[PDB]
Formats: sequence, structure tokens, C-alpha cells
Amino acid sequence: HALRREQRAQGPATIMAIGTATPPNLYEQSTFPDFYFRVTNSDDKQELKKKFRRMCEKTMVKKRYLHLTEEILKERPKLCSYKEASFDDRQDIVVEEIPRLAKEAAEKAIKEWGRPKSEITHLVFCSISGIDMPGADYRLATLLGLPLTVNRLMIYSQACHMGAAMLRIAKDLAENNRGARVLVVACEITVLSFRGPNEGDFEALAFQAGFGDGAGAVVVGADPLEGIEKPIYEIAAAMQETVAESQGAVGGHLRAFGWTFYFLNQLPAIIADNLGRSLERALAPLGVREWNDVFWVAHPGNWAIIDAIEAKLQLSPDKLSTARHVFTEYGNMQSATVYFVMDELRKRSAVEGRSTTGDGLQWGVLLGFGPGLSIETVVLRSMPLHH
Amino acid sequence: NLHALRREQRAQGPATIMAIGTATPPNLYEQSTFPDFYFRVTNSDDKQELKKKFRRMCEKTMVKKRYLHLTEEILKERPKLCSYKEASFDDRQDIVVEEIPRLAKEAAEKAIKEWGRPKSEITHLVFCSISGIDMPGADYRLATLLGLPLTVNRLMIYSQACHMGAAMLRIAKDLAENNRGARVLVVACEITVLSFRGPNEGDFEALAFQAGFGDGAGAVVVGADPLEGIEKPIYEIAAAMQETVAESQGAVGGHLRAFGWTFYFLNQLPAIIADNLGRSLERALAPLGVREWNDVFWVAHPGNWAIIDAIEAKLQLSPDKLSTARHVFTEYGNMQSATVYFVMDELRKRSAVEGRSTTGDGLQWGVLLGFGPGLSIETVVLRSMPLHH
Repeated sequence: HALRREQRAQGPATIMAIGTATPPNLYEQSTFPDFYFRVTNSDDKQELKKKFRRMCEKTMVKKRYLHLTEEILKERPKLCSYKEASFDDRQDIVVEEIPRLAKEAAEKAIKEWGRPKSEITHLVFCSISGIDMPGADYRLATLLGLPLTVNRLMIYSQACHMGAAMLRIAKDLAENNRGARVLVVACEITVLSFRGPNEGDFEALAFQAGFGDGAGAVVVGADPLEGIEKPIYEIAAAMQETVAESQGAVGGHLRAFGWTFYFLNQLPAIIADNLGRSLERALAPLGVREWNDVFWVAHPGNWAIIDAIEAKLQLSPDKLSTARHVFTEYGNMQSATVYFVMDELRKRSAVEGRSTTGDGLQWGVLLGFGPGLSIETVVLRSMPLHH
Repeated sequence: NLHALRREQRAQGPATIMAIGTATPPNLYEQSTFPDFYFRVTNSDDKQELKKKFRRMCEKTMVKKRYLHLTEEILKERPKLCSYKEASFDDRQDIVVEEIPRLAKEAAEKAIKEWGRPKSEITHLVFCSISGIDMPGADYRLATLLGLPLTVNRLMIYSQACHMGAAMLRIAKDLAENNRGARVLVVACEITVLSFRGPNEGDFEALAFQAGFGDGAGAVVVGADPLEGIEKPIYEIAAAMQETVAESQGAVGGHLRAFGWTFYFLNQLPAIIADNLGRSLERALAPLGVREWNDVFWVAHPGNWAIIDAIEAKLQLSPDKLSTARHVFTEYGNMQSATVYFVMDELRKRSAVEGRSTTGDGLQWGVLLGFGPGLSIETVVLRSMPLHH
């Protein structure tokens, strides 16, 4: 009780710095149909290819970054098989690369933060990929040269919503421990889900057109040091809820051939139509009355999803413009994406001369969604911009 | 403003463990006759000098009993499961995705029944397993089978090894402490379907995991600010921390491949664990000014007989201190992250039956210990609670 009051922080969790990274291989969406069909030896599937081209154009993605190259596909051709065993080839890659790519985003965040690594007390790290013991948390802590006493937590194989969920965890770690400085990191590399095309599974090609790679990192803490730590946002509330009877709406299976993902065509409608209950619970206490009263850091998912959310909530096009930019310029980087959107929102706020880091509004929602259906709402307070 | 609201949101006291339930699969595997069954069913009867090496292993493990989801009939339906290093992942995944959540349901139901409050009052779920990876997760499946509210904040932690049972306490501590009214369902479930396989002579390590490892689940409910007269704390979480021993990633670990999980270890793993406890125990027990290691009680993840022996021998603990770890490891084997919950359950049960003054065998402070790959040391400090008889 007396111990309890002393060992705990006083104020809200704060996002103090944001870093992002991608692999160095640019893949342009306009020539991706050509690369994909040539290197998976599928040039005799011209009708499927032409269909692939149309799908690519409609994804509205311009570029993605992938760790995978033609070199890697020639050296381990089982990565190309659509349903033969290829798990070992995939594991060899992700167990190594998931921590390396994470490091890039972590370093950049830690640099903006401007404090000694020795002052990090916790690391919370998520990825779909790179399962091994010890795990990717261990490897990442080690690459960065974190102190050995750092509390590490790895969250494997949760999908797109995990980015937001990490904020939910970081909130409690930062707030309940005086002095805690949490390194939060999302990294995804599509090597476990990449595969050649199948003429009887045209829809599943949506994951070959839509997913890219990337890592996002932040430093979260309560009680910012005056004149040394400048908060970008305050986490005011963070929560999750599950949509009844929507397990079949989106998800996947980890099998001998790697990850396969599935979705229903109505997934945009399903997400859009079930957001209102969540956001109500999160924002009514603040007395906001219009969805356009708050700023939005949305995980895109895909263009249809952004669309259906924009239509259902009646959002002016500025609200999700940041989700759209990031998605068009990088694709869906699963759990990482929302950090890119975050980063893009606070930079634009500064460049466009806005009063806050949330585009001039006080309150925001950071939104993640994934298999469940799972909705992660994280309520942000913006911080003043002094131009 | 948000300093104001901050005060309204947060809890007041320490996180407390409020209930503990445990469960196993229905299938009894006696260790005296396990070599028989394990050679019969893996079609390895036409080998005989290995058969005697293994009976000798099973004898030295000190395990009497384990419970496995696996049966002979399942191995008949899915022969690849008995293969040494052939691809078997699909079969293994078919079972774990389905069964991990079902076994965790049982432990959780038990905890919730001891607790005796409605499921609607559960606000978080933290759930770990080596196994059962699907999207949505095992966490989603358990939530649904239990009928938890849709608004429950879930967290699944896959594929961390044995120390994860203790690490969850470290997380639930912060969830319970930072939220007024938070009630956190903490569950651990392990089923060795992914690791079970037949023998190879050029491999001793694998052989140990066919002998030492068992199935089971544990569940506790964690909350701060207990409702007076309704919630009865068994322990208070005072502190929880993690430490990694330098240059020891090779001491114990594992790999997830198309043949399932493979686990390695160095023979000196007992020495390694015991020689590196002092640092953790200092940062943990010095604030309380503890004189002798024998002054606190111990809820230690057993791991194996040698490990228990190394710890007792290094900290000069009297036999009573780890006798609960020994009992669980003897009657259940090593259930990875779940084991420590069976150990906690044992200590508090005996404490009651034997007439003790507290839930920690009569003592005030105690340490709960997890270890696994890293090397990772999980240290949770427990304050026991009075036993009114």
C-alpha cells in the first residue's frame, strides 16, 4: 500500500517517439504482376495473370517493400509451391530477419527519444513470424544491446490488430511503474505467407497483391522528464472487443505450407458496421458527439475497408487520408502499419501548421482490427504544436 | 484533467491471486510401463538395446505419472505422429488447435467456480501455450467456450517455454493494479502433441522429452482491491521481474519445424540455473531484509529432478521448501508453463490441511520462480495470507 503508492507512476502513458523501417527492395505494383508470374514459373497461366493485373490495379497500392527477392526464391524454390511443404525454408528466414528488421525501427525510435538505452525498462514485441526458443524478443534485445534486466514480452502470430493492442499493454506497464520506459515494436515479414499462384484460388491472390513488410517502434512512458522528453500523444484509454459470430470473417491457418489467410467479401461491411458500438464506449465519456470531432489513426486493412469505414461513419475524406497514404505507399504491413499511419499523422500536422499533433483536434482514435473479429480501440490525446 | 481521470481509473492495492484451478487430460500414463507402451505404439519393438536405455531414463527422471491427450487410438489414426523427423505438422496442428482451448476451459472453469463470481465481472484474459496457433487464436476459442463477455480484453501468448507461467503473473500484476475493478483470468495450457515422436539412437535429448513432459493447465484469477467478505486473496503479488543470464542462449531452447517442436539442452543446465539465481533473489528479497533463504517459501517450476536438486543444494534449502515442486513433478511430470500453478495449488492446499497460519506454509514472504530459454529467470515475490480455521 505504502510501497504500492511509491513504486507506481502518476500521470498517463505517453508516446514519446516513433520509428519505422522497411526492407530495401522496392516492389512497384505496376510491374509486380510481371515479377510474380515470372519468378514463380507461372508464365503459362496468362489468364490468371491478366486477372492478377486487374486485382493489383484495384488494390490501389503503388509500392511495397519485401525482404524476399528473386534470388531467395531461386535458392529455395519450395517457397513458390502453393500447397507443398515449405515450412522449414520459411522458418530459416523469419527467425533471422524478424529481429533484424525490428532493430531498424527500434534504433530510429530510440534515437528520436534521445535517451540512453540503459533507461529502457520493458520491451513488448509482436510479429506473426519468427517462432523459436529463445524467441524474437531475446534476439532483438540482444541486437540493440539492451540491459539484461529488461522485462521482455513476445506476442507471436496475432494479426493486424496487435499493433494497436501493444499500446493497450504498454499503457498499463508505463502507468503502474514509476520510471518505466517501454519499447514497443511491431515487425512483419511476408515470407511465411508468400507463395505461387493457383488457378483455383484467385481470391487468395489478394494476399500476394496486398501485403508488404515493415516494422514500427515507439517509446511509451508516464511522467515525461521536463525539457528532455517531448510527448507526441497521451494514451487516454485502450480497449478491445470481439464481434459476436464473426470468426469466419477473416483469419488464417499455420500449416506445413506456411500461413494461408481467408476473408469473406463482406469483411468491409462487417468491420464498418460494428465499429460504432466500440467507439461509443470509448468516446461518449469525453462528450464528443460527431465522428468528425476526433482524429483517426486507422489501420487500413485494404482500400475497401477504409472505404466502408469512411462511408458508415460519414467521415470527411481528411480523416482517413493518412491510412490511405501509408497503404498506397507501403501496402498492408499487418501489425506494423498503424505505427506508420501514426508517424505520418504527426509529421503532416507539423508541416500543415496544425495546432496539435492530431491535425488540430484534441482527441483521437487509433484503431486496429483483425481475426475475431477483433477491434482494438486506443483513445489518444494530441499534444500542442509550437510553430 | 487526465491526472484527475487517472486517479479514478487506477486500482488502490496490490494485485492478489484470488483462486486457482487445474486440469489434466483423462489418460493416465504410468511411468513404470511407459517404455512398453512407447515402443509398442511407435513400431519400434524390433529394437531392444535402445528399449533398455529408455527404461533407465524413465527410472532416473523420478516421474511416476503423467496425463497425455495422446492415446494409442489417436496414433493409429495419425501414424505420421510417431515418425522421428518426417513432416507431421498438419496432424499435430489438427489436434492442438482444437484441444489446447478445451483443456484450458477445464482449469479456468475450476478457478472461476472457486472464485464464485459471475463471468461478466472478468475484464481481462491472459492465456499462454507453446501450442495451438490459429487465427483467431486459442485465446479467442477459450473466451468463447467459457462464455466470457465480448468486451473482455484478451491477450494470447504463444510459444514461450516454461517461464511463461510465472511471467503471466508479472503481466497480470500490471493489468490488475492499473485498472479499478479489473479481474484478470490468467490461464496456461500445455499439450505435448507437437513434441511427441519416436526414438533415434543418434539422439539422447529427444528421448528425455518423451520421458519428462506431461500435459495440463492452470488458471488463477487476479485482481486488486478485493470485495470485503467475498473475494479471499490467497497471495499478494508484491513484485515481479525478469532477468536474462548473459551468454546462455544455448543452455535450453527449441525449434519449430515441419516435424513439430524440437527441444535442446546442455547437461549442466541445472548448474547454470542455480548459479544465476542469487542476482534475481537479491533484487527481490533484500528490500524486505530477509536473512536466510530458508525464511521464505518457494513455488518453483520444477523443470526436472536435477534442477530441483541443484537449487536446494545451492541455496541450502531444507527439503520442505521445494517438496511441492517435487510432488507435482512426480505425479504429473513437467507441464511447462502450467506446472508452477499446480505447484502453487499444492502449497496452499497442504498449508490448509496441515493447519498452517498462512497460505505459504506458515511464513510471510515467498518467491515464485520460472525459468526457461534465454536463459530467462522469472521472479515473482508473494506475500501469503492468513488461514483462519
